[PDB]
Amino acid sequence: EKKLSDAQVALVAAWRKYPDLRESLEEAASILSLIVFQAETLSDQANELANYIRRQGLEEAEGACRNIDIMRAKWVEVCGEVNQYGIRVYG
Amino acid sequence: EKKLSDAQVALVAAWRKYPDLRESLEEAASILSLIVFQAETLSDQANELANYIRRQGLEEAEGACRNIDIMRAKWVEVCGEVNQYGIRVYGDAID
Repeated sequence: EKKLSDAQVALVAAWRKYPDLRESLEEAASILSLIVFQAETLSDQANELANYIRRQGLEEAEGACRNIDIMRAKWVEVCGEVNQYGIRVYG
Repeated sequence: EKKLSDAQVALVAAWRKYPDLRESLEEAASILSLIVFQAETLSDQANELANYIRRQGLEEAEGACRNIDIMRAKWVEVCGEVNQYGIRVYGDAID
């Protein structure tokens, strides 16, 4: 039941309490954001490749395509999703 | 520039200095770790999709395979690569 937002809360809470931690934990926060962004870029790319494969009727890769769907749903549980207003929302 | 290990080390450094942060920041560290694990699991699946495409000779989607290679390379720049002994290694220490 752990979420991306939980980690983000903890990081800012930490250096607001202890300002000497600002430089290192804002950096960690930026690295976490970078990681999430890169992951979601590759995930979308994988999803679109999987969609293409399905449309081509290539049943040999059907297990793989199904795995991409399962993994994408699991990701949204932890990291939510960004809507059209640029807000990251959770279930 | 700055790597996954930098973030990892920063979390630990912080609660070693301020023990009262250990609960919140250990949790954060485990979330970071989970996110990296799920990303890398999906990445490996994406890589095998591309492998399948290329084995079939399906050139229509070759651009997607090149895209996946580029993104995996960029990921490894930041997050390194876990070797067969489960050690995450970076840069020229890979392969």
